[PDB]
Amino acid sequence: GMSNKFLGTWKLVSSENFDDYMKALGVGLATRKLGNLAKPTVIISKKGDIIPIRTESTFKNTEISFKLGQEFEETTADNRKTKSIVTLQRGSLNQVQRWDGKETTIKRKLVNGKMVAECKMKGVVCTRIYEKV
Ligand SMILES: CCCCCC/C=C\CCCCCCCCCC(=O)O
Repeated sequence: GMSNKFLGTWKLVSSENFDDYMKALGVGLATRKLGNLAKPTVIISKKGDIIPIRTESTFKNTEISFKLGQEFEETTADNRKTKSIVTLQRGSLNQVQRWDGKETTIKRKLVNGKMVAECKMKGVVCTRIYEKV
């Protein structure tokens, strides 16, 4: 299952290409400006076979909880209503969100103790790096 090394509180320390990623999602200008200024905290925990992931920022908070491989309803930070699935692939926690015939993937993996999130939407790739705190 998911490595226990994922468990904990993570703080964003770097974000590359988030603006174009948000544009690809259809996020408006004012929202993107605040999104680009946000430095969220991401909290990953485990309750039995349920995995909650909570995101906290001054602008927006989100929370999802899921079992691996089981589709669930998700409300995203930009208020998309998606059907989502999280899978585990070579130690990577891979989230796919589907809505209105579109899809985006968020892949989270551990790299030298940091958590690296890769966000992909229509060929646009955003990389966000988190430190454990
Ligand atoms: C996660 C960002 C929370 C608040 C800032 C975002 C503002 C508007 C929503 C547009 C971004 C929606 C996609 C967020 C993907 C975050 C992936 C991650 O770093 O965990």
